Amino acid sequence: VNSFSGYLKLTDNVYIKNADIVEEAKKVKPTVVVNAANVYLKHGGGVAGALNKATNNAMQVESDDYIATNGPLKVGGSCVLSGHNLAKHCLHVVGPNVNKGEDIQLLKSAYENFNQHEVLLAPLLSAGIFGADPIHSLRVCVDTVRTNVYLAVFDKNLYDKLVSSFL
Ligand SMILES: Nc1cc(NC(=O)NC2CC2)ccc1C(=O)N[C@@H]1c2cccc(O)c2C[C@@H]1C(=O)O
Repeated sequence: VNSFSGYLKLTDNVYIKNADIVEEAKKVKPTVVVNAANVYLKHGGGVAGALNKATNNAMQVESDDYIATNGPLKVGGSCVLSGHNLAKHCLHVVGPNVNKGEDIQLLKSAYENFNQHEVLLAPLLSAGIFGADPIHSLRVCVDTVRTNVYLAVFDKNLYDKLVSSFL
């Protein structure tokens, strides 16, 4: 038993809810919140800019030190950093950005990072300003992640379409 509330159960291990992932993180304080990161950990917009804003830019300060030491991530890759005031840890995961021409097959590799954590609060990878089809992203999530994932979908219209179209 965990503290996530109001989710619809899609499979044995995947749950979904129309929710603002920022508000959901502040309320649950999960062990892991997933960020929709880019390879430079430049948290400008979408899910990343919102999570970073909620940390009063501390996420960006930590991220800049990470990149100065380690260099950029790979598309499909991840790193674990602090969750600041939102979670114990933030798993920064880089899904492919269709608006940069990146290979959508990298979406499965991106979701594989979630399997290193028993429970996660997450957005749909590559959705939103990353340009992929969120229905496809949800399908890859369900077919790739084996650990317990609580997906937060900001847009109510999309959530209903995601729910109403799910096989
Ligand atoms: N830019 C944001 C900002 C926040 N939250 C705040 O700003 N919270 C502050 C405290 C009030 C949450 C989500 C977002 C955000 O980009 N969503 C995206 C989106 C939108 C429409 C269609 C989509 O496919 C997607 C994929 C993303 C998602 O929903 O995962």
